[PDB]
Amino acid sequence: MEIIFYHPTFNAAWWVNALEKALPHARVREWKVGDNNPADYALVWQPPVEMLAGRRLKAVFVLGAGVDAILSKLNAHPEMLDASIPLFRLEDTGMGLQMQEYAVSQVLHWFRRFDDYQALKNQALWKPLPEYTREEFSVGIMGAGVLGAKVAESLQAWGFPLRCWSRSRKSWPGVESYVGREELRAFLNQTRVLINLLPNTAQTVGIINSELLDQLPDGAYVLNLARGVHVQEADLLAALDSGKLKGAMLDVFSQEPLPQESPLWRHPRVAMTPHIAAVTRPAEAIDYISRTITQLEKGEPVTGQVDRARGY
Amino acid sequence: MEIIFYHPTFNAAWWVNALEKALPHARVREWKVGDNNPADYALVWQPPVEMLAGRRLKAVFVLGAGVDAILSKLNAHPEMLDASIPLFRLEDTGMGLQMQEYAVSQVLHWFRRFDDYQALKNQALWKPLPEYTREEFSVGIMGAGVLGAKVAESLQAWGFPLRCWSRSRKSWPGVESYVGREELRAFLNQTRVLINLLPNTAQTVGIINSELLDQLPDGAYVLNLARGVHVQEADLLAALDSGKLKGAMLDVFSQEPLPQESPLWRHPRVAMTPHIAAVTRPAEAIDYISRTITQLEKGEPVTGQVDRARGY
Ligand SMILES: NC(=O)C1=CN([C@@H]2O[C@H](COP(=O)(O)OP(=O)(O)OC[C@H]3O[C@@H](n4cnc5c(N)ncnc54)[C@H](OP(=O)(O)O)[C@@H]3O)[C@@H](O)[C@H]2O)C=CC1
Ligand SMILES: NC(=O)C1=CN([C@@H]2O[C@H](COP(=O)(O)OP(=O)(O)OC[C@H]3O[C@@H](n4cnc5c(N)ncnc54)[C@H](OP(=O)(O)O)[C@@H]3O)[C@@H](O)[C@H]2O)C=CC1
Ligand SMILES: C[N+](C)(CCO)CCCS(=O)(=O)O
Ligand SMILES: [Cl-]
Ligand SMILES: [Cl-]
Ligand SMILES: [Cl-]
Ligand SMILES: [Cl-]
Repeated sequence: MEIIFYHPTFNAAWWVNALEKALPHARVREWKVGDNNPADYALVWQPPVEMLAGRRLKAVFVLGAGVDAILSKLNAHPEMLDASIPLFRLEDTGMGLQMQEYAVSQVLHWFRRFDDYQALKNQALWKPLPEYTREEFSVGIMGAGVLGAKVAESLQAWGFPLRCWSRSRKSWPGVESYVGREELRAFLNQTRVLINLLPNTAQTVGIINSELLDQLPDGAYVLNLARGVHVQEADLLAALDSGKLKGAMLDVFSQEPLPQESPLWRHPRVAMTPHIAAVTRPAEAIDYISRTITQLEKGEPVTGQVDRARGY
Repeated sequence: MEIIFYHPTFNAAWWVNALEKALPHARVREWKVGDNNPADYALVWQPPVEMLAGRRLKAVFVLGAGVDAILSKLNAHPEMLDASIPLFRLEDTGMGLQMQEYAVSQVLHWFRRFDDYQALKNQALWKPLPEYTREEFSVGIMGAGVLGAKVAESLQAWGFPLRCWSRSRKSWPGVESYVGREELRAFLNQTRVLINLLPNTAQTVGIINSELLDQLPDGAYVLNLARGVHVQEADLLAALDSGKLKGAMLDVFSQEPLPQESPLWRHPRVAMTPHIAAVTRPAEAIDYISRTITQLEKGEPVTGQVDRARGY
């Protein structure tokens, strides 16, 4: 079997060896312009259109959790991937734990008011502050998927009330599930820390704007771990300077890297990480990919399929 | 039984009431200057020497985990607490959870390099940084006690290699136990994050000095949650500037409130909070104090006693 691989930042050599080692029957190769020789599978991330264009592939594996990049290309260039070719993505593969680290650290940080204590420090002002109660510090997670579930589970253990928002009702003990645009307002109602783990789709783009930010309590927080398009950077800045939002932390942005122009860099109550929240562990990825290929060759059940109708 | 109470900031009326209702046969009163009447028990926190000096009591209950306020004064004023008067403190009473909150948030903060990332945000600079591995990010807890154990519990759960330092051997899961000054250098050797939860005694005053810091590995971190006297502040700053230490977070200091002319305030790699890490939960304190008093009256054994021979 032939396998092509493309990724603009990963070490192709490592993945080439790793996959061949996992699939002894296979011939894996790094793809690059001019490579129009046959292939059965493709492992990708930010692939050029000429790569998949008109190719007969049994499956395409996206090397991350998000598939918006490739789905937006497939929409502006429908000749890239034929609708018969199943698409896969990485579910967890170590990103679960990394999201739990980030979320638990930062939800605790705001709850203990370390953000204020750093403010007060920079002025050189010793000033104790009243504790927040747990009942007033609810955690709302938009996107209750593979990653949202891992996060909500790490926070539940700490006694914070938890709620989640998704398109389908979830029945997790110790968590309250809000569903669809009808319940979005309710979900935002008593949510203190807004955590975003939504996939970027035509249906979620820009969902965090002035309209959404008004439905949150004053002194609320925003932890954006999904994609930059989800938030209106000018509307975020305005909700902080007004007092609707106590603080925020962002790992993704409108444009990456973020240009120095951006006022986010200069605002003091905005923490920023350069799109590094969760990355796949290559060995766990190799395990999932090789197993799914084994199972696809045998016509047996598989996981991680992208439903292109829903768009994620 | 007559009980006297004193606390500088808590609401005396509330405690008097709670205690009389936890102990129906007690006549409880707030102590104030001029009160020379007899008492059987005293509940105190940072009490003036005149309150206990000379008194015949069945017991003194210190309203916190640390007893140095009292003890530190005994050399010069043995009169304050006749050697025959048993002294008690507050073991956990909800402080365990608060320490865990603090420690998990910040250890995770430094591990995910959230400190570099804010420095980077402050230089309008987009720079992903290398990930630290769990194996190089050992956590060392000096003072393996009521609170230190709680913190070890919460951190070993994240898979950080853990170690503790105390005067007796501890047997905890996922924790390496180090004991006495003979094993201190070994304890410090590969400790990346040093968390201090020691009690203030003559043996520990000044423990975190230039020489202890040299025994740490390079790029280490200091989390001081115990007493301000435990750290030689000037040596801390030297270690931070020479690179030995990457960062520090402090809740306690030489003088509290800390003078505005102290350079800790401006060192960008020194987070600080105004002695707010953990406080007792009144109902839990009342529960303990009342039950202990009842047991003492029946000639029954009790817990929470300060070993005046060891000094904590
Ligand atoms: N470093 C970083 O910043 C990283 C970011 N990510 C981001 O995390 C996202 C989440 O990944 P993962 O948890 O694996 O994905 P999942 O697909 O398993 O979860 C997505 C969740 O979003 C919900 N959802 C999708 N659209 C809507 C909508 N229109 N309204 C309400 N809910 C919606 C889904 O609902 P339902 O359950 O009902 O179908 C689902 O619960 C990725 O798509 C990616 O953008 C991922 C990894 C790293
Ligand atoms: N808000 C704040 O910043 C607060 C700070 N604290 C501080 O936390 C401290 C600890 O509280 P808690 O855990 O209840 O106290 P414990 O007395 O239960 O723990 C102290 C630990 O230190 C060890 N120890 C004492 N002396 C030495 C020494 N010379 N060498 C090595 N180890 C030593 C003891 O060893 P061993 O087990 O062998 O006896 C014990 O494990 C308090 O004294 C207080 O100062 C407490 C509450 C709040
Ligand atoms: C000098 N006194 C009155 C100061 C009390 O702080 C000692 C009182 C003796 S007793 O009543 O406690 O047995
Ligand atoms: Cl790689
Ligand atoms: Cl992703
Ligand atoms: Cl009170
Ligand atoms: Cl204390």
